[PDB]
Amino acid sequence: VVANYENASMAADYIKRVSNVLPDIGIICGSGLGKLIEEIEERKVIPYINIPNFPKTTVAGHVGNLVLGSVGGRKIVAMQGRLHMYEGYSNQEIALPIRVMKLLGVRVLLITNLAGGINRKLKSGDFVLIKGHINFPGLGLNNVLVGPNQDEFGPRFPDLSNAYDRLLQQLALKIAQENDFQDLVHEGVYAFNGGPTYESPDESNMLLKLGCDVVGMSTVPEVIIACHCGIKVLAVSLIANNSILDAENDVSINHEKVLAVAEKRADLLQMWFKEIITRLP
Amino acid sequence: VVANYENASMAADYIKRVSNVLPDIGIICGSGLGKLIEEIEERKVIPYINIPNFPKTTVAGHVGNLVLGSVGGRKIVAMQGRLHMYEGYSNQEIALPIRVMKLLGVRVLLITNLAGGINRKLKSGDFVLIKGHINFPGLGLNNVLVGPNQDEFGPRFPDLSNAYDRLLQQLALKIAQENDFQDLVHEGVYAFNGGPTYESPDESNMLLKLGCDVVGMSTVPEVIIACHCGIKVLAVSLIANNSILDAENDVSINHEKVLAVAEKRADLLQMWFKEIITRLP
Amino acid sequence: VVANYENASMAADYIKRVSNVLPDIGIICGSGLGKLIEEIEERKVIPYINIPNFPKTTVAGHVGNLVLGSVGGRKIVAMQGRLHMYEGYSNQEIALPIRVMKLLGVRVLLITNLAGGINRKLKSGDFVLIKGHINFPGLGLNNVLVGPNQDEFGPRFPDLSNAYDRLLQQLALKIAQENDFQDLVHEGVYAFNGGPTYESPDESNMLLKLGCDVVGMSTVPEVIIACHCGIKVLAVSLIANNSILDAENDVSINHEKVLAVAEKRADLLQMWFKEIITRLP
Ligand SMILES: Nc1ncc(O)cn1
Ligand SMILES: Nc1ncc(O)cn1
Ligand SMILES: Nc1ncc(O)cn1
Repeated sequence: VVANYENASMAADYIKRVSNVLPDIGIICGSGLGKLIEEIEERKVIPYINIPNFPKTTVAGHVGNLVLGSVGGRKIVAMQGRLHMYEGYSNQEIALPIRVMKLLGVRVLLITNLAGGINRKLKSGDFVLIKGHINFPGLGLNNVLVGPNQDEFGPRFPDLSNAYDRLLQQLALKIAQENDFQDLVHEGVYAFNGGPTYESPDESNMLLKLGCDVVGMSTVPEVIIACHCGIKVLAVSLIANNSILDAENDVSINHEKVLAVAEKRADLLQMWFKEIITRLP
Repeated sequence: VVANYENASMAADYIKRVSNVLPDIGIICGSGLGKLIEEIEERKVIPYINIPNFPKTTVAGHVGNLVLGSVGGRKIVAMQGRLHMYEGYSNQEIALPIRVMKLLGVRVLLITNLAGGINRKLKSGDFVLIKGHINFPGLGLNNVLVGPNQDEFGPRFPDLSNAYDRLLQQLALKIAQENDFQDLVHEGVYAFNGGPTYESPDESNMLLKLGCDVVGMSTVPEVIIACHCGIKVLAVSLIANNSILDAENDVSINHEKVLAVAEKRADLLQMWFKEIITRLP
Repeated sequence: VVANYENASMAADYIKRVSNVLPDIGIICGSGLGKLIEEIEERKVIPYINIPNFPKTTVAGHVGNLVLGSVGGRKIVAMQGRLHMYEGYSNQEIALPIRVMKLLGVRVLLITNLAGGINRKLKSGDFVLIKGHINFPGLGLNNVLVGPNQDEFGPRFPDLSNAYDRLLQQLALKIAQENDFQDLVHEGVYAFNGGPTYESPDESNMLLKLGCDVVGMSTVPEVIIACHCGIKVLAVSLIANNSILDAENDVSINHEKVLAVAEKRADLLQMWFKEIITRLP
């Protein structure tokens, strides 16, 4: 199923009939960082499997719902169970949910993820406001927009120079200062590693040479689809480890360690993004 | 349809029966740089859709013709409407037209493209004679030759050390001097970005670190297929902008700007390559 | 055919019924480096085409056998005719033979390959004990584990920090010293170039900047599948040329030159790995 105008409209039609919510904000939460989705008011949960033309996710398994409702008086839509390209999903499957958000009226997309630290000033538990990216799949002919262009949504050759909105990064830093945890907030460049293997020690050393501050396996595909169709983005990474230090000390990383850091910061991140939603222009 | 010996011979058979032209020179022109194709004498236009085994291009749309005729007394064949891998074409679809050129007797392939400037000595409107490349898709398992080797055309493991003929670069520079625009002519290394997104600001900073002089979304796949089957190549890039300066100044690039630069240089480039064809050994 | 638990068990069942050998060591030999497979005692040769669920290799052609028997008193299994991803094989086809080795009881995998030299201290004919890698396909969304995870074999997000066993590198160096050819033995980082084109001169210059010591077109996919399911690996590269020197001198490389170096070192490498097998803990 192609992520074209007709197929996305069919999905959005079903969603409208069921929810009666017209959102202008969208949110995609990282693994272990989805608690805010349980605080949505007057909410409506829609499993992907019931939405026309939505991708099939049974092979991967686990939760997959679209959740609509109110937060801080604002109308939002959330992806509960996000799609990763290391699972084998195609460009079309990743893009369609984002283009459905567009047809529903979304103008701002907030994203969180877990990532490894490359910059030496980064430690486990820090936050990184993403200001740019290095898209290794894109350079290597696996860009999320490879294929026919869907002209109704955006141009053939999009410019990514302003994909990470400056004002939204400023508003997020301001809230960190009002609550006195700005010491945890950095900015940096995000490198996209297709995955699913964690970056090797020598791959981490390479990324340091190339000016990368963090590395992860998500986010960039959704950012490009949102920028293509004119949606503003804020993306924040939670640092689970510093891969450069681990390589120098012969220390390992694993998913169990990643999720422990997520649990330690989940509540502060929930509080942080709830206020962001409330304060959005 | 595979780009094998049998399928390419079928296409070349049709072309011979229709044109009566046996060319030894081939040309692939960049976007907005195809005016010379309208100056071909005693010409014959063949739309791709009528040639057996030629790839289907209706989804992408726009012009797609093979044009044969005479220029400067030399017999040539031109691709009017070239195939880009960011459209979703397979390795086999990109390769077959080049291997048809081979069976028709082509020994020299001239190529032009539009690209972004990485080297700080490059400005909008300059020309770059390509002397080598960095093939990011090739490193990442999307090389144009991934698949079974077609032994009739070339070896399993080709050497690209002489893919960009030295003498042809010299002849092109000589003509620039005779007409006194050598101040516009550089040489440099071409980085292949799969696309279709323009290189991001931080991707441009990375390419500077790696020794790249220009970046574009084409050319390298055709060069590799031509080098595989023993065809000499000259490739020239037209610089539409300097991506490093744009990143430092927070300036954008877009297709509308690219085509404006193409229009400003199209006539000088036509004059330039017409003489090259006439002067080829 | 997916490289899942059920399909791999079917293949291993056939192999058990035919050989009566239960190996705990596996070996994959590089091109021109397979002579040791002719020295296997009480051996049993099984062509891939007869083993259920094994990948089809007729298009590529050439030898493809699984060989079981005894070496130095140890029980081994060998892949005679290895699969390269530049031929067009899928992730599933590359992985299944390795996961069959696992179900047969393999705990150690020994691998040899031919590669180009990037580090300036490397010359034609040297050996390189691989201690890490840079996986360009993996960064670019062509990792061998892209797809659904086969939970019975390993985790979703494996850590590659210890994929190249330290003790095995030490044992291999020790044997080189006992026979007084340690002057040929280096250690270094292996860059994975998808291929099948040899690295271009400017790609070699890039890899030097990035800290790569050697470059080749194999090994990394098998290493990742073995590390995923808990198999220890030793990997050794034979250097056929120094790509940096060749680029500075405008010298070419080709397969004929590669195989000549392989012939010159094949007997010493056979002797070397026979003792390694005998001395494994
Ligand atoms: N901690 C971590 N490291 C790498 C990565 O891709 C995700 N998370
Ligand atoms: N001006 C420009 N920049 C990048 C590119 O790939 C093409 N053209
Ligand atoms: N000699 C050589 N060089 C490169 C390569 O990929 C294999 N062998």
